[PDB]
Amino acid sequence: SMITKYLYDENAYDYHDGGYRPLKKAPGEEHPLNVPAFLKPDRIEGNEIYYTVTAQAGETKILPGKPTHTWGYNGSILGPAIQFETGKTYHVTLKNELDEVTTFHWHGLNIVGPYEDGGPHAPVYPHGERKITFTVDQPAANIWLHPHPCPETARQVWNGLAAPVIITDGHEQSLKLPRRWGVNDFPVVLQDRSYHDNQLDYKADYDVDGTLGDYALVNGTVNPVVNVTKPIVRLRFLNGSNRREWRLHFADYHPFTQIGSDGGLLPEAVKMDRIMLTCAERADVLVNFSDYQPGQEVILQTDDFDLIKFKIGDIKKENMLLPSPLAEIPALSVDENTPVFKTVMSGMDDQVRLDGKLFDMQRIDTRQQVDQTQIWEVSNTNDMEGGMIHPFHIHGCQFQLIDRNGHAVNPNEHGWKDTIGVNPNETVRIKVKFTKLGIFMYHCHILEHEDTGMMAQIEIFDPDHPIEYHLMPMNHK
Ligand SMILES: [Cl-]
Ligand SMILES: [Cu+2]
Ligand SMILES: [Cu+2]
Repeated sequence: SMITKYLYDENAYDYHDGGYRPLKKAPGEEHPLNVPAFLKPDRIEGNEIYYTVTAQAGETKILPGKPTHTWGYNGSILGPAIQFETGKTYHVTLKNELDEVTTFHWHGLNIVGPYEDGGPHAPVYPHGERKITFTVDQPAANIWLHPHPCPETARQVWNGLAAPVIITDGHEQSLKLPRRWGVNDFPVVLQDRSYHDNQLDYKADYDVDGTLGDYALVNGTVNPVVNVTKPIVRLRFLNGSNRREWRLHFADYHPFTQIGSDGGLLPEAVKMDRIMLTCAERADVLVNFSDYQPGQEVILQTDDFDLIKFKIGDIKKENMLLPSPLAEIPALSVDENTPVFKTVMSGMDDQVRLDGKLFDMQRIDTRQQVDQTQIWEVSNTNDMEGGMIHPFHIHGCQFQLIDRNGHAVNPNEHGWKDTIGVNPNETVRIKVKFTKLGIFMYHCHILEHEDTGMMAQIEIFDPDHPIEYHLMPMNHK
């Protein structure tokens, strides 16, 4: 009972779209996979860690010839790996060294909003700075940072801003996991881009239904290679693309083990020979290369396209061994006096809507009490023939899946999730408990759909501990 299918509906994959373009071989030689260094703290006082993160412009050598003008956090493209630990408090200085407004959103982080959350209510102006403070109150997980200024998010991510973020805790520490960063533990941020005289040009490539790129850009590198020197490797996959889905597998269908989802370690490790990710989903995977011989090249693909080359070195054979259960996920329970909240995604291209509306920065579409678990029922009304899979995301929480069209959820969806692909004609039920007060967004994570307005806000409140929010209209740009 290894999983041997992608877990979304094939009738609706990206490649059914009339504008779809498959990935092509990028020019130049093979390069070692870039692995970002961890961000060093500025100061440590008690359980209080100080970081600084700066959005900035630079030049990154990507393709043969001229370098590519890009944006990055603390560097020219992407960002450093940022480590958080459950129970610690962080003071993070957010500097904007670009010439337009950004925000710093910690996708997957349980943090109050709408200011610390770094969605569209939290502009950092050009040359400006904002400071946030927060305590991490969720288990170990792979999460990420990216910008969120409505309606410029898609372009900003295109231009290069995204960083991988790791939360660790004692449980994950207790496991015997590959942990030599850049040697047997890798971030794998999957993106796709097109270039024009080696440069980015979002406006040229824009599609309102989701912008696709011609080349595969992995951690900001084209034609990547990994030298395998220890056989058990952890790969922290993130779909960081604006729209493209990634259907990941080894060329020979060599099995691997999913150990984690968006919001953490899964309750049991899942053996599979392939996995599909929609926008913003994460899968934390172990691969054991021990059955290959030194000098072999093992190729990870998406669809039939060569994605990363693994060069097998002088490799002493080893075995994985994971406990069962892998982790304890506490079940949320709902009050059973509480109704089901229904939200409906509909349309494609510029006709996308969320409950028949487009986002309004001043409109609070829904409310829900802090610490109360509620069932949400998320629907996509696109046709089975011709529709698309919309990745649905909620800020400020991790949720659990109950069912997909009344049947069992996918086998890698029994833990904590924050982004969920919703297939055409499908109805998915989740359980959602908000643990922090504030205003949070929920939306499609196809960036162009988000920017069109396939997005809504929810106010999370404590009765007799109320607060009034002074939501502003969007600045006139
Ligand atoms: Cl390759
Ligand atoms: Cu988010
Ligand atoms: Cu969408």
